[PDB]
Amino acid sequence: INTFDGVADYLQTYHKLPDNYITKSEAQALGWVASKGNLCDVAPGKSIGGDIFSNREGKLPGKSGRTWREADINYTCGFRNSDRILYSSDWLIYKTTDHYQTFTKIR
Repeated sequence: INTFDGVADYLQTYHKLPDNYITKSEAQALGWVASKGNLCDVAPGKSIGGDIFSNREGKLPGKSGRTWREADINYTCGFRNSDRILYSSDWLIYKTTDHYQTFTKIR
């Protein structure tokens, strides 16, 4: 489960990310070196997902008590790509395919 549609349904259907996701910190603990693009060598079949996404720029809709999280989409080993899914604690789902510059609602 690593497609935009897959993960969105999943997030709304189950209220968590699918088993293939791990956080950055979690990843570093297993030997992931961002500079080497080695996530698949140290954690086969996993993607970075679940971290808190600051929304400093105020690009995504704010609401007191609403927390945003991100997850990588379409990852297939090597260096991470520019696709991400963004989901709020009240299950609003946005997408970015340009490294968090622009967002469009998907759920």
